[PDB]
Amino acid sequence: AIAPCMQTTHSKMTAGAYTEGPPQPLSAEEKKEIDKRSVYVGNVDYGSTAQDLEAHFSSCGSINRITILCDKFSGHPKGYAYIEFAERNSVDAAVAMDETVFRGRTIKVLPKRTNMPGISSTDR
Amino acid sequence: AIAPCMQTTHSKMTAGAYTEGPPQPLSAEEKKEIDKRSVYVGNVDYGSTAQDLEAHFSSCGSINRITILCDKFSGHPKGYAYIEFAERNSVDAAVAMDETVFRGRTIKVLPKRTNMPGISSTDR
Repeated sequence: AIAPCMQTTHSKMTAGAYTEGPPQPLSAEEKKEIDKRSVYVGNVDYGSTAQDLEAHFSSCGSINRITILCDKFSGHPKGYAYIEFAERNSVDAAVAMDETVFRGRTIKVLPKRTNMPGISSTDR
Repeated sequence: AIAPCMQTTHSKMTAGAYTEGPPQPLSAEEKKEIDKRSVYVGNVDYGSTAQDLEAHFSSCGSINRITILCDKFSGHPKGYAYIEFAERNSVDAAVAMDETVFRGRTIKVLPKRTNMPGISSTDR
């Protein structure tokens, strides 16, 4: 049984642009692959920020990126998070928890929009 | 050259104003006003979380929404956050901290803005 007791904190990577902004260096296809293996995690409690939130999903695979949005438009900050995994295995394993119950509330997890809003084909 | 279709349109942002995920996106202008009051907080490390992060910005105004994205595909888990305030006063006060040091590292804060490509749901 391995348990992280402090340490392991190392985020000293800024790239150094001083104008980083919203993006990260990914090609259009890096972006497609990540959303294909991304999930939407909604109605998450404000208590489950990135560290706690990843832990639950990390059991289903390896996380590549995560985006968490909290709206106080509702007075109470609600959380929605998009978890983007490294593998397709992980997304499929995560979506299986779609209607699981977490912290007393039922959360919802489904892929970050892989649906057909009409015709969709990479090559036509 | 073979041109089956003459395509000339404008590049509209997808994340933020379009994809709110499964929920239906709130008003277009609610979205505009929030961007106009939004800041980009980058280089925030994985050690900070939403509560801690809000506290620093809450000192400079009232937060309406926040979006935090952490990338770990680079191996190192990094953080970027978009803080959306309720007042324009707050965004201006927050951007004044563009050069500052938080948790021992220099972060970068400047205004954030998304836009919509068009939102419609076809019934039948």
